[PDB]
Amino acid sequence: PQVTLWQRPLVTIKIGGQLKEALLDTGADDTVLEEMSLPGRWKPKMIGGIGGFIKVRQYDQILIEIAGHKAIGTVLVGPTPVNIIGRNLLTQIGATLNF
Amino acid sequence: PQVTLWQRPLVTIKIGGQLKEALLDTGADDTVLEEMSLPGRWKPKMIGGIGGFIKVRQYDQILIEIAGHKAIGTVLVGPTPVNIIGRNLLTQIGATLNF
Ligand SMILES: COc1ccc(S(=O)(=O)N(CC(C)C)C[C@@H](O)[C@H](Cc2ccc(OC)c(Cl)c2)NC(=O)O[C@H]2CO[C@H]3OCC[C@H]32)cc1
Repeated sequence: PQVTLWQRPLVTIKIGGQLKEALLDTGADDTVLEEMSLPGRWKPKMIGGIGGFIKVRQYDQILIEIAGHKAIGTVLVGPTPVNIIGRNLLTQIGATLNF
Repeated sequence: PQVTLWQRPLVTIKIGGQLKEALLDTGADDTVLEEMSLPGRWKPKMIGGIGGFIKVRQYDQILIEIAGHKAIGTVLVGPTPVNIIGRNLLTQIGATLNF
């Protein structure tokens, strides 16, 4: 779709068999989701945002369906204010900004 | 134009005659700029992201040119690593996210 920005660009995602809501976030390099259980092995990682840094669990090669589009890639899990879909997966679903 | 998300979607902006680089950010409600001295009244604000909150100065009705597209509205100024163009101004330049 063509997503306008008068409201937050929130979409439904499916991950680990669960439906969740996430923010399409062009300002994020990486995808970060709120605390949840995910199948594979994970590695401790750090990521930083506007307020500083947090500890996350890094899961590699995870399937996520984003508004009906499949991506398979790295998902970080930790204390984020909201689920955010970053460029690592936005690129997989062919997303661009235009104006 | 069509901005790719292979890299950070940075574009040139102009505010108060100053030329800067900023992120076109669908995940930001508001526009946040790196610390700079602006004249005029402002209002204290706190905004939150992945590391917690930071204190910013809120300036209203500020003119900002984004990749040659003029916009006017609220700008937040504080200790951010990067200049962030949020939805309050992205909507004014007719930006959409497409996939
Ligand atoms: C009320 O107005 C606002 C409120 C919050 C923000 S936010 O910057 O925290 N953020 C919100 C989001 C986390 C829910 C916008 C987001 O795009 C942010 C911008 C940024 C903030 C700080 C930055 O430098 C550390 C950068 Cl490069 C982008 N990106 C972000 O936190 O991304 C994380 C996940 O991927 C990595 O890549 C960039 C940072 C890491 C902006 C405006």
